[PDB]
Formats: sequence, structure tokens, C-alpha cells
Amino acid sequence: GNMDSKAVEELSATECHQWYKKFMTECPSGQLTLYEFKQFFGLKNLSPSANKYVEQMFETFDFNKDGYIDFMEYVAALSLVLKGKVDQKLRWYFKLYDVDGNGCIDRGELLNIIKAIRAINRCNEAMTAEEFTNMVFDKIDINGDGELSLEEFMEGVQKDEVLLDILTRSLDLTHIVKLIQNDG
Ligand SMILES: *C(=O)CCCCCCCCCCCCC
Ligand SMILES: [Ca+2]
Ligand SMILES: [Ca+2]
Ligand SMILES: [Ca+2]
Repeated sequence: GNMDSKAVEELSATECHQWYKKFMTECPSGQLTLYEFKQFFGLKNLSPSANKYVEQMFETFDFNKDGYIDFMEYVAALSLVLKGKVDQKLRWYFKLYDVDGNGCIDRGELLNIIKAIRAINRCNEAMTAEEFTNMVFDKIDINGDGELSLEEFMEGVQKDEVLLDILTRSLDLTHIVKLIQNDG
């Protein structure tokens, strides 16, 4: 919103408590609607594209899809966005991709979330979201059943530097802001 890359880096390393204390003090209801989310993070009056991205990001973190990001979804979201353990983030990204929570990531689920968080904008060269998705399965869906187990995910993404970056760093705070002020 209103800060440079160096500022975003410092925030990325800012303690959870600082983020939580500010949220709970400003949102006593323990919830944020999308509008309040924009106000809180200084994300309003963005271009149509950036605004759209902000909306889908909000929806992505709105785990129970009730239209609000509550105190639990807030810290879970920050656990992925802020600096943390790559080892721990692998499982949390998997859970995010597993839309229906059946313990497996199917082609459709991966495609939807990948588009939502614009992960392919991180790539480098021509790569459609549908193309990148089919590539992921072609490369890490070992038994070719159309589903990614946690095992296949962790194993495959850790053996491919490209998959690791695009699939588990798309929500880094610095990458999000860099993505925002770049759509308008
Ligand atoms: C512009 O520079 C805004 C700086 C603050 C970035 C806010 C982006 C927050 C998105 C991830 C956090 C989600 C917490 C539920
Ligand atoms: Ca919610
Ligand atoms: Ca699933
Ligand atoms: Ca499989």
C-alpha cells in the first residue's frame, strides 16, 4: 500500500504479537470484512487488477468462507505470509491447496488457488496457470491418479527449485506487496 520494499521486509520479520495486538485493538470484534482488511493494511483505492488480487487473497485466507477473516484465520494466514520455517510452511501450503480438505490436492483445486494468488506471475517466462498446473502433476503426481498426497507434494516440490518457489513463496509478504503495486 504505502511503503517501499525495505519497509515490507522489516514487517515480514515483525513478531506475530505486534500484528495481533494491532488487529485486536482495532477490530474488537475479532473479525475483518474485506473492506476493513483494506483499511487495516492500507490497501484501498488500488487499480482494478490489484484490487481484484486483494479480494481473492482475502477469500483465500477466509478459510471458512463466511466473509470475514477472524482471529484464528488471521494468525494462520500470517504464519504463511510472514518469515518462518520453510519446513513448516510446506504443510500449510498443502492444506491451502486442498480446497475440500479431503487430504489430497486435485488438478482443479491447484488450478483455482494458483490463479487466485497469481503464483504464475512469479515465474519468468510464458506459463499459463493451466499449463503450470498440468506440469506439476506431470512431474510430481508419481502414481498418476490425478491427486497429490502430502507426501508427493513435499517430496516433489523439494526436488524442484522452480516448483518450490512458485508453490510455496507466492504468499511471502514481500512477494504480495511487490505483486500489488505492479498491477496498476
Ligand atoms: C503496501 O505497501 C501495504 C503494506 C502491508 C501489506 C499488507 C498485505 C497483507 C496480506 C497478507 C497478510 C494477511 C493477514 C490475514
Ligand atoms: Ca472466515
Ligand atoms: Ca482435495
Ligand atoms: Ca498421486
